[PDB]
Amino acid sequence: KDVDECSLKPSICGTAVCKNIPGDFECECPEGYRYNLKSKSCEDIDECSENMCAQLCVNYPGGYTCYCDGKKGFKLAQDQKSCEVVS
Ligand SMILES: [Ca+2]
Ligand SMILES: [Ca+2]
Repeated sequence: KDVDECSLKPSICGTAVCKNIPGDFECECPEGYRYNLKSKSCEDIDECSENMCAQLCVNYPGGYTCYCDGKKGFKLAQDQKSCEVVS
């Protein structure tokens, strides 16, 4: 390893069973679920909190989703990551 694994961010995976890297990580938590040592509980991750979605990030338990219909006010393409407008 290198440095800062499950303590790189305010709350990664409560250093439970996570495999962190210079700029990423893994965990025993479902999917890429995030864990907390404060609560010592397992909870879905914030895949969008990082930098994956566009304007809107409906991050569901496990697999996030990136729509938009916000500032511009449109819709979410068929990619489920990028957003596009529609009339
Ligand atoms: Ca690291
Ligand atoms: Ca999630």
